[PDB]
Amino acid sequence: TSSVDGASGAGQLVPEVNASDPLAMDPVAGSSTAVATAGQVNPIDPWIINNFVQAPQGEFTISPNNTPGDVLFDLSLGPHLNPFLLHLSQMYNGWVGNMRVRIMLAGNAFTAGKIIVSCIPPGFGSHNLTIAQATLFPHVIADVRTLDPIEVPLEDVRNVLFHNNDRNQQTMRLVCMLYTPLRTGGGTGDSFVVAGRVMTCPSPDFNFLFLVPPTVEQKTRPFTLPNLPLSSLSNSRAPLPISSMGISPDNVQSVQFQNGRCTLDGRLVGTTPVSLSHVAKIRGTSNGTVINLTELDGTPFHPFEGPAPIGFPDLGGCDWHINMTQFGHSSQTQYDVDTTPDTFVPHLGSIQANGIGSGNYVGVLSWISPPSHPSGSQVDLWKIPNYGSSITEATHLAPSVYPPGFGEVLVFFMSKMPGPGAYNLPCLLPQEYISHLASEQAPTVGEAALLHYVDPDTGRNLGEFKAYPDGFLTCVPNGASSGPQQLPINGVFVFVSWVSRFYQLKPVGTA
Amino acid sequence: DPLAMDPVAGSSTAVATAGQVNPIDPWIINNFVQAPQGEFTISPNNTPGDVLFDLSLGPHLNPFLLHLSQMYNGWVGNMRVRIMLAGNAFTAGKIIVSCIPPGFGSHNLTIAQATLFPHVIADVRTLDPIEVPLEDVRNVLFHNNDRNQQTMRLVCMLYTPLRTGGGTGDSFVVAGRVMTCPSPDFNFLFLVPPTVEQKTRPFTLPNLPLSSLSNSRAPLPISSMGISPDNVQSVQFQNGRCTLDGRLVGTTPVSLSHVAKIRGTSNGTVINLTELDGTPFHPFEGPAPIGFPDLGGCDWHINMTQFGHSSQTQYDVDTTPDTFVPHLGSIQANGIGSGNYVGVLSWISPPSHPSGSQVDLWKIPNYGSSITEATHLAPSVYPPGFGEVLVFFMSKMPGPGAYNLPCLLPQEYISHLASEQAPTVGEAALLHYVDPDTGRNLGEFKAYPDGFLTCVPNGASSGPQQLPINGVFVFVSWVSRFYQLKPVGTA
Amino acid sequence: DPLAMDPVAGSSTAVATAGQVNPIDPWIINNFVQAPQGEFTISPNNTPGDVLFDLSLGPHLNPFLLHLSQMYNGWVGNMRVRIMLAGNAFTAGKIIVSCIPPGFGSHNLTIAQATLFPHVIADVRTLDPIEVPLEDVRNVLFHNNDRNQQTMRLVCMLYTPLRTGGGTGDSFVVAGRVMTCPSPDFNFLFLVPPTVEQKTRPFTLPNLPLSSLSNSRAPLPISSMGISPDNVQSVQFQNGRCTLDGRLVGTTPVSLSHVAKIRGTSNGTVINLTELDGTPFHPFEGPAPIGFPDLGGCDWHINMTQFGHSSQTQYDVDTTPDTFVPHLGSIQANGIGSGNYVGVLSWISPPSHPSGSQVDLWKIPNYGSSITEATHLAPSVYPPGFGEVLVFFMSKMPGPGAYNLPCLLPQEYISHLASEQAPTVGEAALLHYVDPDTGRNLGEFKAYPDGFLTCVPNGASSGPQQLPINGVFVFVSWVSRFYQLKPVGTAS
Repeated sequence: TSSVDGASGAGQLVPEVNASDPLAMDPVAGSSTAVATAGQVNPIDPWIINNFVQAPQGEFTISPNNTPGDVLFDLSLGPHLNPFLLHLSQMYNGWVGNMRVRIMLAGNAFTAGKIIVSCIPPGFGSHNLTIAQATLFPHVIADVRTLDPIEVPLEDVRNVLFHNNDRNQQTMRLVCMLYTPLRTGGGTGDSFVVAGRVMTCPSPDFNFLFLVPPTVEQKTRPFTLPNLPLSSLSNSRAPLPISSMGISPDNVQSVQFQNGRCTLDGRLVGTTPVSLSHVAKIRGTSNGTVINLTELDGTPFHPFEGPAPIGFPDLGGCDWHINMTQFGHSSQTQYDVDTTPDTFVPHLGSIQANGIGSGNYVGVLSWISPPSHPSGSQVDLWKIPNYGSSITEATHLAPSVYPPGFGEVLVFFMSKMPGPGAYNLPCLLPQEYISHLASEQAPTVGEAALLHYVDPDTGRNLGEFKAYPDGFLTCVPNGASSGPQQLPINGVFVFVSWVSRFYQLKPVGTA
Repeated sequence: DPLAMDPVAGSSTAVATAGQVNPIDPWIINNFVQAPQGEFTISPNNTPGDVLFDLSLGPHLNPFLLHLSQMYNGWVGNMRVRIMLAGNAFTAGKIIVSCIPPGFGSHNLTIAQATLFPHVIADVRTLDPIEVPLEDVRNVLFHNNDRNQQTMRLVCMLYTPLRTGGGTGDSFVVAGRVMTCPSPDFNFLFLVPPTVEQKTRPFTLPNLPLSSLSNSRAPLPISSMGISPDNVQSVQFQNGRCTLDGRLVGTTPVSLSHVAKIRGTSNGTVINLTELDGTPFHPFEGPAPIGFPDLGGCDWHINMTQFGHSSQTQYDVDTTPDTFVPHLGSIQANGIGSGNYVGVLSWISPPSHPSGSQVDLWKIPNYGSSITEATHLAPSVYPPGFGEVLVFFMSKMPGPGAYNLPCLLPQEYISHLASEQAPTVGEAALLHYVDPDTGRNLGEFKAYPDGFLTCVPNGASSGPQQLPINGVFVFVSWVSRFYQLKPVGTA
Repeated sequence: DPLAMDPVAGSSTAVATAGQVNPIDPWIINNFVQAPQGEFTISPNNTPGDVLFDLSLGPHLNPFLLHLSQMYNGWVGNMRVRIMLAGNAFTAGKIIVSCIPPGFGSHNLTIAQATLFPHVIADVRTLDPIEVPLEDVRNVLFHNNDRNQQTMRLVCMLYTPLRTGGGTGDSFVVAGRVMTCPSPDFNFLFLVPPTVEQKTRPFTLPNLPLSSLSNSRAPLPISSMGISPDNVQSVQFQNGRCTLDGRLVGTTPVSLSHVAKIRGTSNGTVINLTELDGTPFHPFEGPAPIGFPDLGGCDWHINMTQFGHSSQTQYDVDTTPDTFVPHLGSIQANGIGSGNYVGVLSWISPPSHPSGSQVDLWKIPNYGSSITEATHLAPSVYPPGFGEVLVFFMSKMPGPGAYNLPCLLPQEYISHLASEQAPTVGEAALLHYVDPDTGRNLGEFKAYPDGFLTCVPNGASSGPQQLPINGVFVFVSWVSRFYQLKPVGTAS
């Protein structure tokens, strides 16, 4: 067999088979409407047809922190629901046919709660539904204690004869919300979560359509991460190696960094470059008192393309000062920069020169110090510098990030910084991750990415993290002083599944 | 929902081209016995993706078949695996068992990737045992007694985590047992004179207590077991080096009468070193003559005698200058007369030259820094795995202070491994530390094919030092990289 | 005429002992698509008996089958090969394609001995392709995804010398193409998780423009491409070397945060060097600590800073004298104080010791003359083809002069190759330099499995210096070592 439920040792404390009315819908045809006017009709391997296999959106959680109405999962019809079909869809141009979904939900006999799954046709639109409106569609209601998995079909309601791997299509969705709140009985410990699984298989009427060169179309590319250990990577706000992982203090809950910001589909945001040869570097013409900044190759910087030139340093709460060299000249100059005054305006393309002679210089940041002007303060590296407070231009800063989930905090990659104290510089992503994501622009299918921190030689799992489409990681700390600082740095992040925003993580560390 | 595999043929494909086909005792066939690693535990601290166990196909799974394999030179056929879990009606959780074909490779997997093999998903409240076939997916007509053979393997991982109700505690674990039997298409192939083919020699250890054995770097009794300090993570010794196959590395002899002994011709300024039997030593075989003392940051000074003269001369040795070149076979002669002397190590001291430093026996001495010859030193060892540490056998050395000499393997173990030349099967050998009277298990260790032991300490000060020294090491099984040792010590 | 071979059975042999048998799509079966080893050349520089191409049977001879083999771990079956040549009426010559069975061994064959196999003889003047079947002569029941095992080979040789008449211009190359399709009895074996086995990964390069990448010998942005001076025909760089399989050689790190950096403790006289994390450097694992700078013919002086201290010092290094022994982990400390420091290269000057020479950045620095320990330098490279020269990626270096620093590969290429460890199927990689917004091909280059690039320049004044730097390198084909490239640049 392939599936053994524990009904022989369950004890008749749970329901075993879901009793429900069938879906109020008609059956939809498959590939037979495509035989006439499509170019080819391509069959799939018969070993893929009848084996249910964990979907790339395969895991979900039900918690007592969920309120009724929260979306547990949300699938769209297509070849990206099956991993074998996702590999095969890179070779083809379009598809028809239905799918078969199985939902696995086998909680404890001391639990209570119910879910509802609805089918929504194309053409309805993007709306946020209640649990009352979810009953106005064809729907199933299930209990969280059921021993057998629930099977739902996903039908291909169509205005046309077939589909293409493009943006000109909208298909049928399966939305699963929480219908009644999850409650437990007995002497419960509140590490209790119902863990649910989703498996899929194609129907026998599914087919692929037209053979194409198998890497070219960008829609069918799957999301990957580079297979490199963390100690061999670098910071994305300064050219420094990664030494640790960590959390911000409790008063800091949001972050608005400008360097090192890339979405999961591969868009660079802010003043973010592609390589480390541009990180924390300035290039400019010194007039004697004012340095006019350009791009690092010499192109004129326009004030509408960003808050600063690409690669401009964004260390906020410090007195950072750089090392300037010169093409065609034999010297090395130190350049002291204070961020606070009225003469520091990088969005208008001009900064100070407090002892830099006239000429054309290129500088890189070397080390930092506590800021001398405001109060005799300390180094606060969670802050961002003051750019140009403009009136005629729209300053296009990157937005702030904050953790969305239950008890989640942001995870930072820390690097040791030279200067007169013990300074740690945080970043949201390594730079090699940014280069991999910008090169491989896979579309994000879902609200978050579940990742595992894994020791590569043994295979042991050290932690469990969530990645978000804006390009940042969150986790749940285990206690008051526990967290990801206790993990070794020779590990590799491994992509596991596409999850929702309200997915709950197991906490990392020892309390 | 059947498994996504086809039936594999058994011994019928060997009837044409093997010489004989040999049947097995019918009391062995449909009889389930426990696997050599048929024990695992699910706790509520385990996460999905944690490898629970791993098995590979072959006659090493059954002890009757492993005894019978040393009488033949080939085998074919399938096996049957049976898994048993001990749970309640008040638990929840799931496991998955996948079938992985030969030629795939060693790669870590997720549970999503685990569902892409032929597999069984099972609940922890299952009352009946779970039955899996183990089929001989192969490229040839039959197997021979080799270890280049790659067979079909089973991996079992955790699918959904363990949740219990009621009086929720952390000490509730689910225990799991693995049993195996051979299928009626299993067969042995050709009758061979037994215990002659070296490919079927089983790995064994001598059945003697640890207190009655000896150090392999000096002729001293073993006193304790211990671990190195945290500043010492890599070690490079030259005596007491032997693989599990039985090959000596470095300057290692087979007998204790050659250990920490020199023999040399003295003219008054240099002592020209030979072998102890009288044959001249040549620099191209090794870093020193076989049996030379390999104590490092130390002023080790020896006792010299000779054949035919009533004499005991004390000889002082200094390994710092360029006068000390044992790689070219000529060392200091700082006051010994002319002739031929044999010397044994007797007494060590703190070193004289750098600062009058402390005795540190974790180091290797300076041998001859040559350019023209080959510096064939035995390489370093370092602990493999996650959280494992090297284990040393420690003896007491005479001198002015409390000196503990560490050792990698005892000399009687080296002689047993050199006499019984058995091949190593896989990555490490699991060992138990047993009381010889009660048979009670005291610890759990790993032996690696380069000839050392690792363990996992329980506390910041716990480990194999808290164990008695009258125990015996006992071989259990061959394990893979997925196996985690239980921590040893009283913590 | 048919070939002198019997029909070979397919997966009928594999039914009993394989776990599954999987069919493939019938639209792939009789569809002749260009192979990934699908390009070759014939030139008057070739002699009769030269190997034009060499193929082994398996799923990697077809791009659809190469994509599909990432979901399986075995195969069995036959294939069909088709060969096209593009010649003139002026070109005289014959080629021969021979089928060689597994277990024969490596021998130097004559053309007469090449006709003693099952073979096809073709004329270069033909306008029609030629058809050859490649059978699965097996000793076993099926195969796994492992190219170490021997299958049947197709070997193409030049049978008669290529001769041209009339106005002989030596740049008339005959182009040749190879196309493949599986037979109807080809089958895959066992469904497996996709793209997990590293033995079936195809070789790619990152889709990034060249001006956005960085140098491999110093942390500097790439500004141009170039060729070496004519007196320099070989180079021996130590930073920025990676096998196309993804192996790092020399003192090459994975990321740019380690490039041209030192770390060590000074006693006032000697700086003892350690690794950049703090672990001790051992003299046997390399020539130097990983990331040590390797700029040969100059006086490079670096910027040093300190953890927990508020200063910045300039450290002047001369790589000439006896104190500069980085292989034993010691350098001089002629003007800096005691303590632990971390330094990075910032600025170079002409070398001071020999007579007042000039900067020569084609040199590598004198690592210490240690014969007791073995100095494990990376080997030298040279162009192996007909009139090829090495290609370098060049960056501007600050100092008293117009200094350009060359390297063999960009650093992001090294990171991509070290992550994606694709096996090298063949002897050289034919690449194209493509204008990304128009799609127009700009040049044609060769990449070798020890990690360097070659081109053929169009004259004494031409080369890849006339090409723009916002292009992308795209992998095109696996070619042999004697593929003749088209000259790049405009004519002199």
